[PDB]
Amino acid sequence: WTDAEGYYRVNIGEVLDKRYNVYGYTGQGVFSNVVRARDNARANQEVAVKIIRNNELMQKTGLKELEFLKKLNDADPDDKFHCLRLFRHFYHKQHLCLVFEPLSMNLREVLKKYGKDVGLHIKAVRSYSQQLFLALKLLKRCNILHADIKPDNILVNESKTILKLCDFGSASHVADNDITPYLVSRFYRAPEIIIGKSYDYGIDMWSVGCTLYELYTGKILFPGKTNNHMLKLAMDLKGKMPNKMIRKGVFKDQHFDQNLNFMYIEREKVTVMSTINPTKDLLADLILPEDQRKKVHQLKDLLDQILMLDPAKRISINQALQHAFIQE
Ligand SMILES: Nc1ncnc2c1ncn2[C@@H]1O[C@H](COP(=O)(O)OP(=O)(O)O)[C@@H](O)[C@H]1O
Repeated sequence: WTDAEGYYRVNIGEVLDKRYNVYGYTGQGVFSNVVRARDNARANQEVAVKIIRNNELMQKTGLKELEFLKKLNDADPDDKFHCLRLFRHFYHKQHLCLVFEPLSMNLREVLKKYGKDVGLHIKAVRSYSQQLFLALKLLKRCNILHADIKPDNILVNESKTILKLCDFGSASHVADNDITPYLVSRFYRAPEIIIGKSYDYGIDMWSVGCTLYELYTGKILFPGKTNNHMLKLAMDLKGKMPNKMIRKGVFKDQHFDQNLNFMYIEREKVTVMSTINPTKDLLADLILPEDQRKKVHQLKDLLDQILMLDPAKRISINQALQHAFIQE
């Protein structure tokens, strides 16, 4: 019934918890099997069942995902802060099963349907940003850090008008804040994580900014191969990291020398850079009608405030929701 890795495999037509009739597959995994089911106890209504991987460490993250989703759902009774709705939970053949609201597809899937480097319409990006900032508001209202905000973890409804922040498997409490430079998916990873500086809700704000650029351009903002390449790409837009920020970090020596100069790795190869000049043109890469062009400039102004290297100088959730791009 259970694989060596810890996967359940699943059978089409199988009834889970004597009510959930599995008909669809969606995708398995990675780290859990998400199946499409019909709840026979609730007039054959559509539901998504996340079957958590077995082993030891995966079940620990599953219960952690269960408690965090329960906290966010209770804090938002009217469902206005765009977070995934957990219906209930059950156990099936050793695996923990999470019953979720039915959603059409993730933002990575919609982007592929839009085309190669096409991106979503500015009106859709505007609506999506507001909902993403509302998700950050609830995340900050509670003491939770998503720590994996990317198009793959943002699900959309059938009409694609409403989005939901999903996958709380890598989520953590603010008081915990573990010293690790591999926190958050590499491309959406904040500079304070890499340097080893104290991090908070700002990492989720940075990730949102990375997604917003990708939502409009259809391209990854910083497609860095390593943690050192991620810093170089981040500095190619904002210039060299401030001296006060580098000193606060833990992994300073891995990227910066004693003279506070960046060491770019390109067979090892190390090139020392004294001052990094802002070469990346955010406006040129983002861009035709004047009503749409004005909205693009507003997105550019919002992105410059989100992409601030120092998290203390980063735009707040309230100011991002009140921004000219959202308010029109
Ligand atoms: N509530 C849902 N409704 C419909 N599909 C979902 C839902 N939740 C997740 N999925 C699908 O399953 C995919 C992976 O789910 P996820 O939470 O990331 O599992 P894991 O953390 O093991 O990778 C999502 O990208 C989405 O396609």
